[PDB]
Amino acid sequence: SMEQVAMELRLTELTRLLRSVLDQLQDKDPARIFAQPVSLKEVPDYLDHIKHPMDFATMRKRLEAQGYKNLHEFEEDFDLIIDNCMKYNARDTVFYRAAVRLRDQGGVVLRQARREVDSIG
Ligand code: NA
Repeated sequence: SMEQVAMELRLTELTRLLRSVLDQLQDKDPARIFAQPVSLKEVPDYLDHIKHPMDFATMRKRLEAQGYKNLHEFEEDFDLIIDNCMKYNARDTVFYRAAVRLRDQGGVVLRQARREVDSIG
């Protein structure tokens, strides 16, 4: 049907917008702290602490399968990246501090993405 096609075109254009958001977020992480999964071969106790690991490469895989149906879903995964880091690592560490700074800088990016998603429909 044409109605199904229109919903597909909408999902594709959301995917386009979320790609640009993901690139912008990732630019706020030049050290690439959040680029790849934590390896269970080097924080071997990681999964006893953190139930839902998340990272930018994992988000990019989901995005390329048009796997985010709305901005809220994408935001949830970004918040997992930040929140997991703030739990596992102490307040005095480079990792925790990098998560704080990414959250603050990412706030700006996400704020405008919400207005664009709402405005375009
Ligand atoms: Na902690």
